[PDB]
Amino acid sequence: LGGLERFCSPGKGRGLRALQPFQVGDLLFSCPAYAYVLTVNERGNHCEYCFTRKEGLSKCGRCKQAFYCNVECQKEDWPMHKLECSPMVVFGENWNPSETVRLTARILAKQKIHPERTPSEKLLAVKEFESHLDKLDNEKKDLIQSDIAALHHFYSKHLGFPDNDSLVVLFAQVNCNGFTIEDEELSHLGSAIFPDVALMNHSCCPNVIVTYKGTLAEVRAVQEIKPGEEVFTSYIDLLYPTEDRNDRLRDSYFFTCECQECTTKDKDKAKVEIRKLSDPPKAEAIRDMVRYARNVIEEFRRAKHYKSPSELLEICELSQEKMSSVFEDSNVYMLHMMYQAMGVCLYMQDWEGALQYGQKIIKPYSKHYPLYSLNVASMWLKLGRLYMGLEHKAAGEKALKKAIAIMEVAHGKDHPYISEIKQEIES
Ligand SMILES: C[S@@+](CC[C@H](N)C(=O)[O-])C[C@H]1O[C@@H](n2cnc3c(N)ncnc32)[C@H](O)[C@@H]1O
Ligand SMILES: [Zn+2]
Ligand SMILES: [Zn+2]
Ligand SMILES: [Zn+2]
Repeated sequence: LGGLERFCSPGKGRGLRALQPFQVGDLLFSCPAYAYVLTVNERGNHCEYCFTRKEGLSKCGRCKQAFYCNVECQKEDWPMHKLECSPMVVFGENWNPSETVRLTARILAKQKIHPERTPSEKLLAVKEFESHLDKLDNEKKDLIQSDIAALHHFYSKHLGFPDNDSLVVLFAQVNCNGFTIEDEELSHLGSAIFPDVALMNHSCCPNVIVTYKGTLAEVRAVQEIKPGEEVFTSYIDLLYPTEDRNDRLRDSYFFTCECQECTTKDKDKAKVEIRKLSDPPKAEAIRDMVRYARNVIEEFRRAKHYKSPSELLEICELSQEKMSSVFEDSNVYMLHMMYQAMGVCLYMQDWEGALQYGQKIIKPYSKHYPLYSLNVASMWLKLGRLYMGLEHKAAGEKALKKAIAIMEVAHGKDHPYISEIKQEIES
């Protein structure tokens, strides 16, 4: 990592700082996955090995639950895939390790195959990851123990297990340092370890964005970075108010952020936009609605697992209409529910409903999110793809170009996603 260095960032543990200028769109560095796993729901849609999306992926003939571009990808994936190939046959319907277990199994396999420092650990090694072991409550430890039991239960034929203490440290490290890989529409693809990328601290006004080229992580400047400046990503969805962001940061990462966004709260008021109405909603009425909104968000998070698509849409409508007594359409809590509703429409292949939702989401998104934001870019892309399918060519092309302009900065001009999107314009 030539023009960067590891340092002690006061109050933030270890960090990464620049030793040379980076301009907007510059590639700071890339980092090959140390370990990674394609999410179960994407099997048969993306190659397990390289994450390429393709119809007609070649199926593993033993387990019938792993798919590849070709024999090369299948062969290359085998050292990792063998941890699950036979167990999936043996266990059948009962094979259900969490994705965290699946990834941690591959970390252990990699440590056996390649004990020495890898090219993904030039500045920070997996073994050096922060765990926050001393901060875990009974709830978190109970979860880690359940994962350790699943790891032993499902992987015992192919993996050597370290002792319980070591596995607790490892799973905690995975929690603190683990990445999720998303596609160009920000759909969940899988989980990965990128040790050098894990070195970067958080800010709610980040100067870099991490994107993915298959299983390769790339890090590009979204603000000008000068020598001596610390390099920050955002660990979280930047849509939400300062309190909401920090509750998540404390809960998952055990810190409170003190960036300019969290210090000033300059953007909080517009995020929680209140209807004028001439006779304004009172302070405690506004307090109560924010509390209810944050509760329905959680209520919905778990509601997905049971309820039907029509049922989920119903509760989006109901909460939307309840909040609209006080909240503007641009209100972040209203945006959240609208965004969930859009996802339900897309699954239902109700393209027109999806589109009507996207159109009400996009302008507020552009306001609340930073200048270059993958959340904004992916919304433009979904919009453009929806317009194109409805044969709204002009509107489609416009929205796709909006996506490209952001993506050229975050993903690089030469990124395969940009070529693909340009081909959707030429077709
Ligand atoms: C992915 S690690 C980042 C590298 C880490 N600081 C280290 O020394 O290994 C995530 C952890 O870094 C720390 N951290 C990251 N950003 C921070 C910030 N802005 N303020 C305080 N601590 C931060 C927290 O302890 C968090 O759990
Ligand atoms: Zn492949
Ligand atoms: Zn198999
Ligand atoms: Zn912040």
